Amino acid sequence: MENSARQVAQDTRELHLLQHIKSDQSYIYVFVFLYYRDHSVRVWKLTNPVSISETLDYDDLINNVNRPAIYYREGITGNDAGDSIIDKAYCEPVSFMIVACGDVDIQTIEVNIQGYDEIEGVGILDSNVTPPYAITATKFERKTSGGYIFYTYCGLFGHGDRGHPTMAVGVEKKNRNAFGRMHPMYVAANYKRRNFWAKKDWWFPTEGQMVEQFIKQQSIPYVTADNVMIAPCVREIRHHAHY
Amino acid sequence: MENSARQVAQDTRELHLLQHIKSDQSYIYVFVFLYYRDHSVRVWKLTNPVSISETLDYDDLINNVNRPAIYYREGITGNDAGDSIIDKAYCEPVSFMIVACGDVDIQTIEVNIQGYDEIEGVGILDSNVTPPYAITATKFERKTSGGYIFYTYCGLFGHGDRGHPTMAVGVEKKNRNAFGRMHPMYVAANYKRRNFWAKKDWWFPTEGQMVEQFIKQQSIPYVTADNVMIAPCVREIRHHAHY
Amino acid sequence: MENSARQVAQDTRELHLLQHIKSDQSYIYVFVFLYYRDHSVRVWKLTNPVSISETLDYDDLINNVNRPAIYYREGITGNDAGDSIIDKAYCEPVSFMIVACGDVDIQTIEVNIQGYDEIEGVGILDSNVTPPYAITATKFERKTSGGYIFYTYCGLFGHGDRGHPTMAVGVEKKNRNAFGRMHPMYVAANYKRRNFWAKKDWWFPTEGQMVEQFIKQQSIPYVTADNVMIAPCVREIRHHAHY
Ligand SMILES: Nc1nc2c(ncn2[C@@H]2O[C@H](COP(=O)(O)OP(=O)(O)OP(=O)(O)O)[C@@H](O)[C@H]2O)c(=O)[nH]1
Ligand SMILES: Nc1nc2c(ncn2[C@@H]2O[C@H](COP(=O)(O)OP(=O)(O)OP(=O)(O)O)[C@@H](O)[C@H]2O)c(=O)[nH]1
Ligand SMILES: Nc1nc2c(ncn2[C@@H]2O[C@H](COP(=O)(O)OP(=O)(O)OP(=O)(O)O)[C@@H](O)[C@H]2O)c(=O)[nH]1
Ligand SMILES: [Mg+2]
Ligand SMILES: [Mg+2]
Ligand SMILES: [Mg+2]
Repeated sequence: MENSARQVAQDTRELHLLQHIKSDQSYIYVFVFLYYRDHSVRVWKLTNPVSISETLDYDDLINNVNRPAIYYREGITGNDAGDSIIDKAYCEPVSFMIVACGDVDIQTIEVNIQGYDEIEGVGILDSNVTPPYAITATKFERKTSGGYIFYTYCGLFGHGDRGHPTMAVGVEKKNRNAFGRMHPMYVAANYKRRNFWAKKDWWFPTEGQMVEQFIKQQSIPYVTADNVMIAPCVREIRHHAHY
Repeated sequence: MENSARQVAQDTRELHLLQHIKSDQSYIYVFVFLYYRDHSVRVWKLTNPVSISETLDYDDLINNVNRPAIYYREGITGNDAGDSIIDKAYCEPVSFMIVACGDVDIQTIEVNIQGYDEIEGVGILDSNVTPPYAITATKFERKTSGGYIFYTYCGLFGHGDRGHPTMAVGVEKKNRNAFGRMHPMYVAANYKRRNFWAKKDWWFPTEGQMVEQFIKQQSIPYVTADNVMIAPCVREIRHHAHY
Repeated sequence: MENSARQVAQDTRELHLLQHIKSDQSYIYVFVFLYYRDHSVRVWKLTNPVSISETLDYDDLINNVNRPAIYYREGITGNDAGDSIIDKAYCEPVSFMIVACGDVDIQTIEVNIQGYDEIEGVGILDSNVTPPYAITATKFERKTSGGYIFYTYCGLFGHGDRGHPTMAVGVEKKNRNAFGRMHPMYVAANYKRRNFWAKKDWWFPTEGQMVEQFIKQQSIPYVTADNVMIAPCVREIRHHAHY
């Protein structure tokens, strides 16, 4: 029964699943999960065939389901410039998790969290494009699920400037060989796909409900707050030893 | 009178119009028309000097003139996860037409319509960047108006997953020769123009009113519901036979 | 005291500030200031490590703090197609200033202001990608503040088509040598940063308040309405004569 052609069709499907990761036919993904004090989750999907580059602005990072604005916004724009009796908005996120999956090269990831104005450092002419805390690759945890590999990074936004967050996120698809996905003979085909797809969001009342209704349904790699991995698992198939 | 310099000035204008298509000085365009049950039309202009790449998200595809939301949105996010007494929103589009015009290379077009979550296939790790139905080039109809050529593709969204649509659209400007518009000596000049222009929309109470007030006024190639071509026409001018 | 190591640490900081402009580690910026009849200012930050490309649509250019819409919008979409008793919205901007700063190559800037439909010229097939008024480089004023250089361009929107404005803005970082920032060995690293950062806006009740709470606080080069330069100043340091 193990060598039945029907089983080999199943083997084909599973070899396809693992090889599809490395193939040019798959997308890379970064999912940004935002956890609020009401226990709800806002989720952003960032995705591209070869290159993810996105800003999540303040309005993308606050809870837009359990929600004049300028009175508060002016106070997070300039020091002591507010006219609000509310010091910190309830709907600012408590914590985040970044899940990088598909064929990401984690060594190329950047997660650059700033305050409301997006300006690193003391003034715009002194801002660095890559502050040290944006070089997050080595702080991701490498998770495995069978032959699948994904990466997680989680943290707290806090009660300071980054409690009114903006975030720039970018990552490249891993290229294990030398022909660049932006080499002149390829560039125009990938440039045509620079916005496949624009950032997309959803909201869920709790993490447990999101796991059942979205994480499992879309087979998105994930780790819950209690540190349980929720991910599809494709066991490795190979006819010969691997180094 | 036919060889009067004034007539030759007119000839210059019309030769200019046809040659401007192929020139680097013109834009390419994809117009996405969305037709609603109330007979109104929402229109997106997608445009670039050399490379169009855009996502139209759900909120871009529903009727935003003849209009809590999460009760419904949750039900199109996950299976059986809704809390809405409304099964299908009235403002979801009935049908679409894609008009590709200017110097598009129709062979490079992709029109990838997904459901609300934008995720092709059974799970994110198995999604294909190019599902077969996105390779729409050969399904466009080639329309001519004098020396102008444009392409149309129309269809129905339906009452299933794509009745809650998202769409990725991309196309390149035709290059009849070998120097790429993203070749190293050109790339930075076109990259600077990657967002010339961001997607732009309008709305019109009926197709007939849109034809008079917008299609004709902007000289946009178009085909009405009764299959009438509305397009400028520049008759070909040449001093010698053409193969 | 002038050669104390503490003073040399200060010299290092100031040499760093000037050299950081030319370094790949800094961003380029275009700030778009929009001045309304109520004396308030809406401000857009456009920024990238190497290449700025942005559209500011109509809704980005009107005053969104001191604020059915289609009755008016239809009248700026098509000629005589409106159904509004209001001929011109109060919240359309009176004037603009463009500040280009950081290591911009001003020779690569374009500021292309159109009316509401974004369509240059008489029809879409005749639109030019670069109308003459978009080639604004030589109309910028070159301002200096010590070793810092920045560029300003200001003007009026008016009471015609451009009184309902849209704008495309793009500029490249100056490259004083031959290795392109989009050369094949660099392109993928900068493409990953194409949306670092998406356009970001703020609003301020008056120019004077914005100067104290934002221009000074972020050390953004600026010129007030009375023609006063507000900018950080780093005096030049060099051990030898300069041509
Ligand atoms: N968690 C919390 N902090 C509050 C509350 N009310 C006031 N605060 C204070 O506001 C402070 C904001 O400044 P920080 O000390 O930087 O707080 P933080 O970002 O959590 O701390 P760091 O880890 O040092 O960055 C917090 O430390 C709290 O002490 C509250 O209701 N909850
Ligand atoms: N057109 C229409 N369909 C309705 C209505 N109410 C319920 N439905 C049903 O809802 C169904 C949704 O599933 P499908 O069978 O996939 O409909 P569809 O997308 O138009 O059909 P396909 O062409 O096969 O994709 C439709 O087929 C209708 O039978 C209605 O008011 N109008
Ligand atoms: N400034 C101003 N103009 C008004 C007002 N009411 C009507 N208008 C007129 O509306 C006209 C709009 O057309 P234009 O002549 O092109 O005005 P403009 O854009 O300022 O002038 P140009 O510099 O020639 O482009 C203005 O010239 C005014 O004469 C008003 O309250 N204020
Ligand atoms: Mg903190
Ligand atoms: Mg259907
Ligand atoms: Mg005018």
